Amino acid sequence: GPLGSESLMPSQVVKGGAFDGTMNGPFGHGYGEGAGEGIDDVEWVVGKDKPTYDEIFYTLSPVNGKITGANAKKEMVKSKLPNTVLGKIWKLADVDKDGLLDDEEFALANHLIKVKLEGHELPADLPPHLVPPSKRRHE
Ligand SMILES: [Ca+2]
Repeated sequence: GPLGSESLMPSQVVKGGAFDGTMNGPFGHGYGEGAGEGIDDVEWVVGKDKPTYDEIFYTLSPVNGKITGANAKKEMVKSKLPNTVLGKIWKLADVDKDGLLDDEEFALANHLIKVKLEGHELPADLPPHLVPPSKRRHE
């Protein structure tokens, strides 16, 4: 034991003038966690970058308020991808899978394009905080 040999504590701490009487046996720990409930805040990150995708939208020349998927495919093709990433970008951006993309569907299309550009591919998941207004629905 501690007689005939000095029993040193694993961490040698010096409590100068502090006679410590830690009552052992109770165990617990809880900090003030910031609880975020469903406050009425519905704003997908595209509402603030749509102007970019929408300007390119009219820049590629849309028809009847949406781009023919042809030009949308051009856009995501020049985004420098194989048909693998490209195909799943299309099917992850176009919720209806029309063969076209409206101003918001380009918004998503190009948004996921810059998401893959972040250095990570798309996970084939479509979150309710990234679904264009027309498709605000979890089914
Ligand atoms: Ca669509």
